Amino acid sequence: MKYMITSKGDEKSDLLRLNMIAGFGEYDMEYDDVEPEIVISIGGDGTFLSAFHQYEERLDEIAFIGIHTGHLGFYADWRPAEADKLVKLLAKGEYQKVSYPLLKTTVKYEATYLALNESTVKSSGGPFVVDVVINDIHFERFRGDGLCMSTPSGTTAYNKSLGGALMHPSIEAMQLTEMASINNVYRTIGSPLVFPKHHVVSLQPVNDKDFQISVDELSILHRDVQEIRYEVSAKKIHFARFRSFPFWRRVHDSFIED
Amino acid sequence: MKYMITSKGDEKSDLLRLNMIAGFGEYDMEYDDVEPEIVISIGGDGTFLSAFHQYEERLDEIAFIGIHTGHLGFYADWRPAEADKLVKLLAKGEYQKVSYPLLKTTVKYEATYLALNESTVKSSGGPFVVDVVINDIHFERFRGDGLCMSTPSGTTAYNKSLGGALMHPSIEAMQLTEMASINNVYRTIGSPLVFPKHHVVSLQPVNDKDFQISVDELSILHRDVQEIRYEVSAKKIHFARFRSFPFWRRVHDSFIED
Amino acid sequence: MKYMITSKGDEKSDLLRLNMIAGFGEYDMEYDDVEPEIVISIGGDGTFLSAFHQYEERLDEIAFIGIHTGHLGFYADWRPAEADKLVKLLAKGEYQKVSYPLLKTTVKYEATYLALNESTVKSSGGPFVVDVVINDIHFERFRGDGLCMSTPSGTTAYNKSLGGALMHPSIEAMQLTEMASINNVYRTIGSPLVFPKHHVVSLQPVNDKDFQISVDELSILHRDVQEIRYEVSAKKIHFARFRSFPFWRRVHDSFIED
Amino acid sequence: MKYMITSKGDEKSDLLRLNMIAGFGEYDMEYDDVEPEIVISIGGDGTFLSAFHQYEERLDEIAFIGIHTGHLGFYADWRPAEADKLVKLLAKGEYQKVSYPLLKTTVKYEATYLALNESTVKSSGGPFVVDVVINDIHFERFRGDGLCMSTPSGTTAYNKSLGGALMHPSIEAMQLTEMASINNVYRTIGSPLVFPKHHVVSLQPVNDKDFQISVDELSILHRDVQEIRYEVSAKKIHFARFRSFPFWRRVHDSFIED
Ligand SMILES: NC[C@H]1O[C@@H](n2c(Br)nc3c(N)ncnc32)[C@H](O)[C@@H]1O
Ligand SMILES: NC[C@H]1O[C@@H](n2c(Br)nc3c(N)ncnc32)[C@H](O)[C@@H]1O
Ligand SMILES: NC[C@H]1O[C@@H](n2c(Br)nc3c(N)ncnc32)[C@H](O)[C@@H]1O
Ligand SMILES: NC[C@H]1O[C@@H](n2c(Br)nc3c(N)ncnc32)[C@H](O)[C@@H]1O
Ligand SMILES: NC[C@H]1O[C@@H](n2c(Br)nc3c(N)ncnc32)[C@H](O)[C@@H]1O
Ligand SMILES: NC[C@H]1O[C@@H](n2c(Br)nc3c(N)ncnc32)[C@H](O)[C@@H]1O
Ligand SMILES: NC[C@H]1O[C@@H](n2c(Br)nc3c(N)ncnc32)[C@H](O)[C@@H]1O
Ligand SMILES: NC[C@H]1O[C@@H](n2c(Br)nc3c(N)ncnc32)[C@H](O)[C@@H]1O
Repeated sequence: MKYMITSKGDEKSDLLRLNMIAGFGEYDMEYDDVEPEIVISIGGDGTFLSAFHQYEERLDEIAFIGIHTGHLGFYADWRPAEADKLVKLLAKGEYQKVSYPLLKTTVKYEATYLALNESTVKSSGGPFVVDVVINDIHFERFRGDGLCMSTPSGTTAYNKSLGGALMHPSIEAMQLTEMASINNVYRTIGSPLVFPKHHVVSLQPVNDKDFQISVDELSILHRDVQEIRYEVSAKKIHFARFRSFPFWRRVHDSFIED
Repeated sequence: MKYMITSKGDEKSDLLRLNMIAGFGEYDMEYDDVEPEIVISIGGDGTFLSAFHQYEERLDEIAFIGIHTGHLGFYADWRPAEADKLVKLLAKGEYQKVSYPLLKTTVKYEATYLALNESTVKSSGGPFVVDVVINDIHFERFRGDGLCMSTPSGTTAYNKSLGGALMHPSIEAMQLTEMASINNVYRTIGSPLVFPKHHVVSLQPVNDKDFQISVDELSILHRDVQEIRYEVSAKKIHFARFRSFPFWRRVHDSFIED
Repeated sequence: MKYMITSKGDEKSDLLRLNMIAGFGEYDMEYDDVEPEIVISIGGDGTFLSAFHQYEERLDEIAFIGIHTGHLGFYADWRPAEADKLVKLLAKGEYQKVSYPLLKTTVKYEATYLALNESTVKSSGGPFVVDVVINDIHFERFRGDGLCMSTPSGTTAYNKSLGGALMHPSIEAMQLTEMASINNVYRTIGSPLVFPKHHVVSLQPVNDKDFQISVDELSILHRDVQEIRYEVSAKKIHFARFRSFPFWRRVHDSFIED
Repeated sequence: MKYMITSKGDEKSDLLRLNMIAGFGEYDMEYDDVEPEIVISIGGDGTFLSAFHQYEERLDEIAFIGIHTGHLGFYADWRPAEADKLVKLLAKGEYQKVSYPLLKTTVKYEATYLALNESTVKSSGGPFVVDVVINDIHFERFRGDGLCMSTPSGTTAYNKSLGGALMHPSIEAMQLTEMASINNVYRTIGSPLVFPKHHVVSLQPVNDKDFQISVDELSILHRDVQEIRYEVSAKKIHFARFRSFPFWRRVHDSFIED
């Protein structure tokens, strides 16, 4: 199986990388960063994010592995010490796969993006106001700092800081949270909302048509936007699992105590 | 088809009830409150709740209808004005059915209950402290006023007042929220948590073994409790649908504007 | 100066107590638990609370000292290791005093109480509903689990768990927070409210006239209540200060890191 | 007494303005927008804000009046219908004055600003990280979207949307709230904080030294910032009062029902 490895860039990560590669040379494993079947990232959740988006157009042909050379991550959940064993197990190709849901974002003026964590919307400076439309029915007029639509695995990220709920990744859904909404004229739901597959959430400008849109780490000022559409993606990300590391165990280690 | 009708008890509801019954006598429809196939409640969401628990041991053999003689409800979503048309449409038995997930609560000292909205736990006076265990792994030690586990349709109820998220009822899940947790010694997740089918959440006493437990409207002081177990029920509640009244439309009418 | 000492009841605290007493016998200091001028409590914030209420009718004639034989407290902010030095410094009577504001609670059917932390209101089971009246003007009708009125120093307690703000004790004020308020029929402010001296907040029953009222640690089911009145007390609690332990330093050590 | 009048710019406000001026010509009242003693703004709270900052260097020599030609404001609390009576009462100079506290913001690289509502800090894009220092003691390291320091009267504004408490303007204080703080590495207080006069809160860069700073409506990207200092201003804003419109009455009308 073809494979490739990305590194955070620091000494510890490049060294760990050149080692796994070496240990990989001891097996039938060709290195290939154009058409890999295995993508290993070494660093943190951020390093994993970039690895995802580098190959987001081949998701169905790749199994991702994430190693953390620092504190435990939610995607980088394997310690460096377990590196040599990752190499061997990946060699047999016996491993099982696990898939997490993704979020499709559409922008019309038409652009499409895939989010592993979330996509957010804010104003280009000045007041942020958008009509919120769910499955073609007007739901509310939002006034505040912005909004956030998150994947299940992305709930432990930005979503969490916004009062969103943590959702188990086996649930195919997306969750919308509010940023500093004004409530008085305007009236928002306040609560976070969790949508199932096929539900389409759409945002529409009331005055300003320029928004700062983000998809995971990349953030662009889109001009003359007419509509932003959110829906659970048909596509999924595929991880290779070699042992049991329960999502809630990962939540606990991360937020309660490790 | 056998049927029965419950009423909030006020004049408007008893009159509406005796009318539907009359209009039902114009069809092949036997009234039966022991083995009904159709259960109509007239009043509010509360009147619907009681109707549910009166027949909770026959859920798979009943289709529920809820009429609101006051403000729109989430289960009582049909206006009195549409009564006569309900009667006719129910007569043909052509109607489609829609199912919402329920919550199974287990209490060991062993008692089992079904919740349409939620189940909560509080102390019998004095400090409330419980160990929270998810799928057999200890997740956190909770200290505060109590906890709340909610069904999808129950998210617009108590859950909502506790910062929980609103979840679409087509998602088979349960959501746990915190009540006034202390954070300093103790450390809780803070965020609400959304669990999929088959996940088992368990609460265990640390000192006091007496808790005030609630399942929907009924609330009992259970003594010498050893464990409380929450999991998505295998059983579902079945509604008869005669037209499109989207859950989010029901959320909007209820909280934003009607 | 006459003095007395209370102890949490455990070995460590009784031993520390009998020591300070001994060291006190080395000075002109008569032990007196009826008319003391110095009240030392040994244990935690709870032990301090009880010491306060034991002598709440002599506040202006007493200076309180709080020692923590466990984790740092907000009132028990002196370590056992500093005991012997407390004894000496208290002997000279040179020490300066520091006063924190208190909360006056009034109950009419007429009873008055003093709170060092807060006073809360909940229903005697069944739904809790009260009209909230500020300075004689109706402000809102509250529906939920209950309400909480807190002193400045009490803000780091229950108040904090309810989303209240932490207020510096030199500010003469009281803060009201909500418990799980329903928002839809009913409409509450949501935000916590901070009132200055002389503002009178009053709660009035809408149906049920029985409430579970708490003042700090003591909690009584009051029957046939007609009104509950909150206002900043004219009376203050007096601490003896021997060195600088800034409130915010105490907040930091307690919640961020010690 | 010299006076001047500002208008939102719409027809209704300019007409109301030219009228009051006319009615003012019927008295001994010279119009002067350079050295006025009375400043009347006509529009909304925003129109009042601009009027404040236009003359912020003469606060002690001016009494402000705010008229709302739309929905009730917190500073624009007089209806157009009461215009002619404002004119007469202001003519006698008998009116009483009322003062609200302000917030002093200091920026070092040194710039000083006055806020009627609040001052906020955010990153110039990229992650926002600042050390929070209270009265020279390090309190916490903040990681998130930003922070907000609010005056008492400003609590009903941005502060409110951030979970801050509403504070009565007679209390000389400032309140700090968090924007989407991450909690896991980093650890923040979470709670809002209310500081008394003389307390100095300081923010300091950890990496990036560029921040988007706002003072009320104006928002500037400051570069190479070394410190931002917040403290209750010595200066106060002075309103002319002609009758009783209680702050809490203004809170109620605005958020509960008018
Ligand atoms: N593991 C904690 C660190 O990883 C970043 N992070 C990313 Br990128 N995605 C997530 C994520 N999905 N959950 C938690 N943290 C995440 C998060 O911003 C923090 O810096
Ligand atoms: N920049 C990489 C990641 O940072 C996460 N994030 C952002 Br952006 N802002 C916040 C934030 N304020 N709190 C927690 N996580 C955040 C967000 O999940 C994104 O994928
Ligand atoms: N329709 C609003 C009214 O119905 C009660 N209620 C019940 Br009972 N269940 C729900 C529910 N699931 N969602 C919203 N409100 C509910 C809720 O407590 C309120 O009194
Ligand atoms: N008593 C009937 C219903 O009341 C709902 N409920 C309760 Br109990 N307390 C609250 C509450 N505090 N806020 C909102 N809903 C609530 C809860 O959903 C329950 O099913
Ligand atoms: N010091 C933390 C411990 O002391 C209790 N406590 C009391 Br009693 N009063 C306060 C208080 N005012 N602030 C913080 N904790 C308090 C609080 O409930 C916790 O058990
Ligand atoms: N029982 C002694 C003290 O406990 C505090 N308290 C209570 Br009661 N409930 C909570 C709570 N749920 N969270 C934090 N503090 C609390 C409250 O401040 C009281 O003075
Ligand atoms: N009266 C409500 C309107 O006035 C704006 N506003 C301003 Br500007 N300052 C305040 C303020 N201090 N309180 C409430 N709203 C305010 C607030 O942003 C909203 O647009
Ligand atoms: N722009 C004029 C006023 O708007 C207020 N404000 C801002 Br900026 N953002 C928000 C916001 N997100 N919610 C409520 N008020 C806000 C803030 O109080 C400021 O003085």
